[PDB]
Amino acid sequence: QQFMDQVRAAMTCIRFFSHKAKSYTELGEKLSWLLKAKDHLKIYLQETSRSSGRKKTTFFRKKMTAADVSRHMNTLQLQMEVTRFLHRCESAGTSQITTLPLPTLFGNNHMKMDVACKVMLGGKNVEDGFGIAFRVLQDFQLDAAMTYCRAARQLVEKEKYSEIQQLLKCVSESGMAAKSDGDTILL
Repeated sequence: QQFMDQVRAAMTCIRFFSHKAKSYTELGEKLSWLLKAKDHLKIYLQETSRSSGRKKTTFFRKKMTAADVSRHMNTLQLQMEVTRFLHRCESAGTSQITTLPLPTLFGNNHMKMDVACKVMLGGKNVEDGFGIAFRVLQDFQLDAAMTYCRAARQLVEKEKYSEIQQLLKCVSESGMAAKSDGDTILL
């Protein structure tokens, strides 16, 4: 497709990155697909901006929005928050409770929201991963309240008594779980 309708070339990296995933220690090798997708999406958005002349939507392509590129670059890049809040913890063995498919930002509403809980709970405390949790949640535009509650429940199953206060502060501090939400959510 470089010799070329490079639509397959554009779409290849997203599926190729997840080709036979088992862990994150060797991720840093073949995880270049994120940078490649960000670069390709940026080039596509620029070219669409560069497509201000009389160019046609010939069958080698068509005409649609290139905000698809302007958000696929985000799919490539913005995930780095939760990605780090999970990977830096898992490198030292402090992050083992990861969802078996680990639903990334390409998952469903709850599946994409599942990144926020791992982001918050990756570090040694809520004060470590809460920023990445918020970045994933706003990126996801989903309910970080349910994800934070699930993470806190699994941490209670992990017996994180000291982390309960930090979890409540994160639920009612960044602006997600209401001040009165400490009843049912903490429950």
